[PDB]
Amino acid sequence: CCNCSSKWCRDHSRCC
Repeated sequence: CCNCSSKWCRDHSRCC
């Protein structure tokens, strides 16, 4: 789950 606008997913995403 790579999200740039979403902060929630961002926490579990390195891409963003």
